[PDB]
Amino acid sequence: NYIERVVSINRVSKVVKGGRRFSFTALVIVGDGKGMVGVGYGKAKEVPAAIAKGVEEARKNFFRVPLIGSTITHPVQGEAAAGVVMLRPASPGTGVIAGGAARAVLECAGVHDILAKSLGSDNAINVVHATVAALKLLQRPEEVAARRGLPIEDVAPAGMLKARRESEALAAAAAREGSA
RNA sequence: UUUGGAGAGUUUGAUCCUGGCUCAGGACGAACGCUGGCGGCGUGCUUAACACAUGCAAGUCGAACGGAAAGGCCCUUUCGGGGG
Ligand SMILES: [Mg+2]
Ligand SMILES: [Mg+2]
Ligand SMILES: [Mg+2]
Ligand SMILES: [Mg+2]
Ligand SMILES: [Mg+2]
Ligand SMILES: [Mg+2]
Ligand SMILES: [Mg+2]
Ligand SMILES: [Mg+2]
Ligand SMILES: [Mg+2]
Ligand SMILES: [Mg+2]
Ligand SMILES: [Mg+2]
Ligand SMILES: [Mg+2]
Repeated sequence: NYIERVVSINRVSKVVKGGRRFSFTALVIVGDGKGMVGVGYGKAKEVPAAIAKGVEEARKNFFRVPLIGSTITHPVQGEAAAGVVMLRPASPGTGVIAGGAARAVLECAGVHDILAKSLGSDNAINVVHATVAALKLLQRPEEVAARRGLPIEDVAPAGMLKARRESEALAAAAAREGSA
């Protein structure tokens, strides 16, 4: 079950002595909704070939987002190229809130509650590039604890560890129900 | 130890950056065009601190005093009125 979206379509032109040659391009976003995201950007002379190339590139490119239950861990300010994107965790039930491209990418990722805002470089390509850069910048609390070489409870707050406990309990319950 | 951030269009054969302009919401001590059944609730000179007809918007005490113009009572009557 792979989920796909299309953000924009642009008509590129090529000029020669004879006249004008045209081509099609598009960018696609693919995500499984369980923490998987991929960015694909393909070009072709027709929409079917373009979309096929884009989805193939998305299949080729893969990356795992370390989300905790429903929301992100810590605030992030990712800056890529001329695009800037900010992210912040939310209280449960608030819902997804962001611009077009940010909403598409985050939904394909599969989160439910998060804050976002775009401050420049409105174009979708740079927006998604900045968002994926921020996602790269995000880090896992277990990995940071291992790097620090200190006990987990001494680096993680009570709220976060409790939320992790409840998320693990719910995941175990869902797995048991599915197995049954 | 708790509460909460959305964008879109627009310069170029096609791309990006900065940056301008417009739109999606809420509010009025409001006005205008059209239409217009009823009940309940608030509100009604933001300009000329311009000029004003008119009728009202501050009186009360005889248990303070001198007194009885107009009333009541009792003495009188010619019904003009004479005393307390
Ligand atoms: Mg910068
Ligand atoms: Mg713009
Ligand atoms: Mg709030
Ligand atoms: Mg143009
Ligand atoms: Mg043009
Ligand atoms: Mg500037
Ligand atoms: Mg700008
Ligand atoms: Mg009418
Ligand atoms: Mg009634
Ligand atoms: Mg009224
Ligand atoms: Mg007067
Ligand atoms: Mg007085």
